[PDB]
Amino acid sequence: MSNISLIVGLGNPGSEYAQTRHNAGFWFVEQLADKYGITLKNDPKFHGISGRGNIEGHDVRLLLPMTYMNRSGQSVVPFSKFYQIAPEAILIAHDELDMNPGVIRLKTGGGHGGHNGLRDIVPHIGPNFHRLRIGIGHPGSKERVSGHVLGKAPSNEQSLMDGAIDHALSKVKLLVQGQVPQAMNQINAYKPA
Amino acid sequence: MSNISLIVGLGNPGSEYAQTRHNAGFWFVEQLADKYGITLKNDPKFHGISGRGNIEGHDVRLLLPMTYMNRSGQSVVPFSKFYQIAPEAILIAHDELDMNPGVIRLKTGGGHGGHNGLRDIVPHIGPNFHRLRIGIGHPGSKERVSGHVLGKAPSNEQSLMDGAIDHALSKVKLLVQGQVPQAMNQINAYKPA
Repeated sequence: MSNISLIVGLGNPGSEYAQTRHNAGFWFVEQLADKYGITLKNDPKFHGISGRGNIEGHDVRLLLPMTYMNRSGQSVVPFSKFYQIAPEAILIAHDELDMNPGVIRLKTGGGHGGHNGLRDIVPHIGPNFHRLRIGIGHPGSKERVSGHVLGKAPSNEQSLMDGAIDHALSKVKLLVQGQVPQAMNQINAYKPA
Repeated sequence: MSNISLIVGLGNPGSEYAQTRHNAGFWFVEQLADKYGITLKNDPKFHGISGRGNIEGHDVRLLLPMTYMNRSGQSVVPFSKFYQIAPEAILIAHDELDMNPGVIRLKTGGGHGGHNGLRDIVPHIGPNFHRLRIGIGHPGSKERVSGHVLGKAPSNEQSLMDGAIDHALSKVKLLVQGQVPQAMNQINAYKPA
């Protein structure tokens, strides 16, 4: 329904990418899975790692595509189709160049904004899914973007991102209960302490 | 048999990776293809970009896996099987952490040496293929490796690597004509300084 029933985290597989900024969505979903004791298991049928369990009284599926970032729709699309999950019930967590570390926002609809993981998803399921935009900062020119997203943040910036993620994790109850406008207000108001 | 009939370049797809050190193998094979006027075309059956043509009077095939580095065997293995190309007729060009920029060597056999592209190939075709090891330098600790290989080299290091690659290109005639020990001697004698 209005309830969020699928939470997707975008990122690249493997230890070589695990601490990079482009994996912010993985960070969120890994942390959410363990907060609720939901096991993420290899799911080769859908080219990902997935799990399912109770979050705050609702049965929620969790998915990390293992396709690499730019091919994320190869996992998200057939997975959501197989389970008959509408876009309106999907939340996709991702790194956002257009927001600073420590800034986090929930958005509904719109485009990819040059994010090449979203670019692989929007064509197939349309734009009307929810996004948890986890700020990672913009390095100030197009040529610097690759090394920024495929780079590890320094610890001060990582703490800002982690705090923002911690805050959003605390609002997942609102999302899985279908209180999206309230979740948006409460997530989007976050500022680092 | 001895004559090299397949030359593979390892790397990651997409403009965000094209200038990164881990793509040194793509550099070599792209440059080789254009030197001989061999078109590299999309080859989705083998999850790669491939071409075929005349190099110094021999029919040689060129392959760039589009699987991402750590899944290179998903391209190399079925390709070599379909064309019935034995390992001893394969040259795989790749970045080498354990050699400095400007150093370049031809090696036959051995293991992956912790290179995660070769790690995906050796289990399936065995170790008895030839390797063009293109030095990229080592950043000095395991945790710094990812940012190094997924980073663009500064111009002084890029010059050194480019000169080494140019030298190897000049020796391809020996390889495709089945003079591998002579190619080895002449490639491995290259001095960047």
